[PDB]
Amino acid sequence: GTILIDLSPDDKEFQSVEEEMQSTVREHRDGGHAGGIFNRYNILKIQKVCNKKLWERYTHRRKEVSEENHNHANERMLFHGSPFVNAIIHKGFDERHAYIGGMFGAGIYFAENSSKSNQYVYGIGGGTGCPVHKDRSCYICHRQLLFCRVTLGKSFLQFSAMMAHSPPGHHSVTGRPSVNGLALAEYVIYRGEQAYPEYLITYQIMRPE
Ligand SMILES: CC(C)Oc1ccc(-c2nc3ccccc3c(=O)[nH]2)cc1
Ligand SMILES: [Zn+2]
Repeated sequence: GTILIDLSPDDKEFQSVEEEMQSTVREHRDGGHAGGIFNRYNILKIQKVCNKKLWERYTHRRKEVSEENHNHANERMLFHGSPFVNAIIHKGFDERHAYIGGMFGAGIYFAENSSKSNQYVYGIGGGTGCPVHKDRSCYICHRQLLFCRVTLGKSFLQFSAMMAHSPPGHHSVTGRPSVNGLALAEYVIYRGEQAYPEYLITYQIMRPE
């Protein structure tokens, strides 16, 4: 029951999502190995993901978390990159979309930095890059990221150089960077119902001039 609605580039909603995508690019400690070498994107399309059942699944869980946390869902908008983007938008997040080997355990991982999520669009470590050219830094092939509504609730703070259950008494984990002063936070949820894939963003990475 998913439909995708194209946003016009003239729409304020398109512009605000594009700005979050572009403004949260950073350099990565791998020199571009996983996600490619780029400072910005060419945004090709932004689509709203509409699914009544998945939205109601999300809001139901959000209310449960809010009620366990002094009426505070602690809702964020965060990026997610995955080879399973097309499954996620149709069936929702679940255990199959977890990063089993993630540093905060087997859960579903999200980033404040769009460029962090870009490292996972072709798999863990960028896999073998794009299917057409086998290039993790492909400037031709179209990539997709999700910009997701995520319920964190009470989040367990992990200081770090950067499914399972949430730590007891918590609804998520926050990976705070403790080495790279430019990195933004990363977050992990352990219930697929705590995220909704609100925007599907189609883009290319751009070769630096
Ligand atoms: C089958 C593999 C690719 O499952 C994964 C799917 C998504 C991710 C993923 N991990 C992240 C870790 C930190 C910050 C962001 C992400 C992310 O966007 N996706 C990891 C594994
Ligand atoms: Zn390619």
